Amino acid sequence: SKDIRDYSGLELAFLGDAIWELEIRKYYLQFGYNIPTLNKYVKAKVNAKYQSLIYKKIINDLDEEFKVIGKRAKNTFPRSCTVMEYKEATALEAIIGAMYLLKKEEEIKKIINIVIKGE
Amino acid sequence: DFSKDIRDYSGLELAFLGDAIWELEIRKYYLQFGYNIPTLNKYVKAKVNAKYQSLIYKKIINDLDEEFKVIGKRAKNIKTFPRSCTVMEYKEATALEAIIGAMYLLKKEEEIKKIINIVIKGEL
Ligand SMILES: [Mg+2]
Ligand SMILES: [Mg+2]
Repeated sequence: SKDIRDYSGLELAFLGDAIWELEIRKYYLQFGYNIPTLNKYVKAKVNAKYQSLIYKKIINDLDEEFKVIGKRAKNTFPRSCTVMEYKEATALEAIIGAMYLLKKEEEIKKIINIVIKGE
Repeated sequence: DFSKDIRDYSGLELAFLGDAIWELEIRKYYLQFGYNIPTLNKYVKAKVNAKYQSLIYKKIINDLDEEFKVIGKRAKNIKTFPRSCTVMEYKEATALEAIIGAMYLLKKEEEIKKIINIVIKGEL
């Protein structure tokens, strides 16, 4: 059940996407925003275009193992973003998914905190 | 820090959080078999829809602590005719995601695992 042992890029991203959504939802679900606004704020941080900047914002610092995960992760034209952004976005979800599995659930809080200190 | 589940939390807010919590757990369990995306997604959607969560709710509701039974109930009682299910099922689907959402906020993540265990136990 090791990291890259049985988990592929997409499989890691699949898990990371769900993790990311949960965190973004937990954070905005505390300001008493109404359903319509609550969705707008979350949707602005759950999209790939934004997910990309979060990556380019931490990739150069994350642990080696995670740097490799993201790397291969950047390998059907995207609807609302650059092919380059959709890949990094996957790289981000793939990395998150990995940290979670490795119980390294602290490098995540450090990535989430960077998302909150911006909006 | 947040507030109490009743301090200022609507059943719709919990169900919102609960929904994300439910997906995560479901993808986790299925992401360990080695299925391919199409297949993986197929198994996930199967236990992530309103009809299924509804079976869950109706199978646990009577055994949940008082505090949860309340949340579940107020959450049930939409002016939005559901598509794949009925009004009652959709409501119980929200009530279920409301309870799951609540347990989490109350650090009762161990109570969530017990419900998730009845999701895959009835799957094998
Ligand atoms: Mg995603
Ligand atoms: Mg749902």
